[PDB]
Amino acid sequence: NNKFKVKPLPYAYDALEPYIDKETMKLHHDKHYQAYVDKLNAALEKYPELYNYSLCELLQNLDSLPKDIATTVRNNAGGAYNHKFFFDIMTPEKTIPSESLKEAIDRDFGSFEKFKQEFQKSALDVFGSGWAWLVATKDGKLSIMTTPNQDSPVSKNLTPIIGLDVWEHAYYLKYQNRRNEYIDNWFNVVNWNGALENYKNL
Amino acid sequence: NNKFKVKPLPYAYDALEPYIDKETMKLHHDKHYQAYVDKLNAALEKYPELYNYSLCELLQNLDSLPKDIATTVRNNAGGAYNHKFFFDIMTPEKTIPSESLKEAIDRDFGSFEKFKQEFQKSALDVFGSGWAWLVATKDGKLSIMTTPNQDSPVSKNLTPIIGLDVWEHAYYLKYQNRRNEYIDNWFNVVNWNGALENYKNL
Ligand SMILES: [Fe+3]
Ligand SMILES: [Fe+3]
Repeated sequence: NNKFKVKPLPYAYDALEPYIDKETMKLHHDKHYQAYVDKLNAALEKYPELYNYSLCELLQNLDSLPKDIATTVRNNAGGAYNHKFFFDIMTPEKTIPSESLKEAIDRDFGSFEKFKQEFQKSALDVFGSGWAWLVATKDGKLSIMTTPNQDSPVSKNLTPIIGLDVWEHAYYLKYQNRRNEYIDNWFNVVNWNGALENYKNL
Repeated sequence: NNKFKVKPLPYAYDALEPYIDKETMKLHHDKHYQAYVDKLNAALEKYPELYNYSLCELLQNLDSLPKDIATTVRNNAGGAYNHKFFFDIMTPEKTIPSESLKEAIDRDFGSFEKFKQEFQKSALDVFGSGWAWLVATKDGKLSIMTTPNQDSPVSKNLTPIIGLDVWEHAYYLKYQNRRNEYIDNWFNVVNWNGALENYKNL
């Protein structure tokens, strides 16, 4: 069975309290993330060789996939990739920026505080469903960008370093309309060591 | 003061229980709808003559508004118009299709049940944030369509007859990921008399 699979949550479902509630972690991982994976697998039954593509390969070739599944793959491979990435980029452990990522942030944004203010504003300003990202070009230059729905920077040859889900399902149970509070609290759980590994993998 | 205003909810905040929870009615009307109106008013301070346009006129002329506010008006006039419409199209009173709207539904969909199945599927399939609509052309022909985010059929010269908000804020507190249950339950509160008036106003 080479079908796509849901990666088990890398920590306990209540591990990110009180910043993200356990009930939301359960729904977000066990229902939403699961649905993207199930729908993706369903769409590829017609073209089983695509089970041998990685999620990244699917996202990098949306415009050359067979026409009848291009959109469903964009949405569901997007959802699967983004959520796996998102749960991996959070942690109950205490972490801080270090090494080349720490330096790159200062280089490209001036300081960590300036980077943080820009990321928070970009996340706050996403209209509708979507994501805010810290991304790197192939040469390691950092920038902040957003994507709508489950679109991914990977599709634009940009490599995600950290990313924040601002679909309302990600924050409504605890924060309701107060997305600003969700965004601010999320920085307490960002896994900077994972972010560093993402940056090093260029 | 000719600024745009939030229309007071046309019934008690708990009037739509148990189909839509009181807490959601409060947030949806007092926070989300309010924010669209506030942001719209803010954007028009630079062009105060636009306070004399109706919301419909704004939505019908997005591509000819001054370039610097076109997008913010699309989103926020959209939000203001759509929510006023949405709260108006629900009621705690019992209503059923009648008169020309009842006949048009049978004419254009075959039966009410066929109309309902199509509407429910369209609402379920909206990906990301958006709306499902029953709309009419100027000549009274009915169809079902969806819009993303706060885009409106009005901008495409289609007249909304009923419409359902499927942004996650509209259903997450009570239904979480189970949008299907929200959609099915919503038909208990559709105001068919209001829908008839919408259809007659062509
Ligand atoms: Fe999500
Ligand atoms: Fe809404």
